[PDB]
Amino acid sequence: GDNEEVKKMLEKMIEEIKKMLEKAIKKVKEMLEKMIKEIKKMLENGEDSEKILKKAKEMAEKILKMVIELAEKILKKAKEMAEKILKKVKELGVDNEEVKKMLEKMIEEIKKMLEKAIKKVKEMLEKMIKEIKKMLENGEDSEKILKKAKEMAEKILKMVIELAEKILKKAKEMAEKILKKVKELGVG
Repeated sequence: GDNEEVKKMLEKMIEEIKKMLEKAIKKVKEMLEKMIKEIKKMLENGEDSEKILKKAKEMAEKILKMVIELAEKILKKAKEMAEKILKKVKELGVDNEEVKKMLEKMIEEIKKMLEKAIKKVKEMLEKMIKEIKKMLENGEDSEKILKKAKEMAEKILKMVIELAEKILKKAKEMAEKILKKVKELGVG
């Protein structure tokens, strides 16, 4: 039936968000690893701070840009799927405002958390760079600097993971509410 179809559309939408979120985390991890690897190489060659920071700054900006792109695709794809669900639900009523508005909230929740992820990635990368600069200034050795860089990078990753999980949890709750309203459109 139509209710089961909508149920599965919602399941499919959230599964796709999940999959895209997993890929984003994987890409962010890999890029952070690369940044750290580059720092390690430079330290092993006794390079000066100025060279080390320039490269790190470049890497970080690249990470932020990719997080931005990835977030945009997630939101685009989510909106497309929500529109297809709204369209299916047109079979069940003329101008279904409550459903329409609930889908709108579902999308806005996703968006809000994605913007927060962008914001925290940006902020935290700035701080990682600042900390690197300070450690280079105060004569810390490679082991300490690398270890700290790894800790910082993992904190960024963990923040992205936490926000991804929140998105998924909220989207599922939402979907349950939406399905209930869709069911209420029907006779009995």
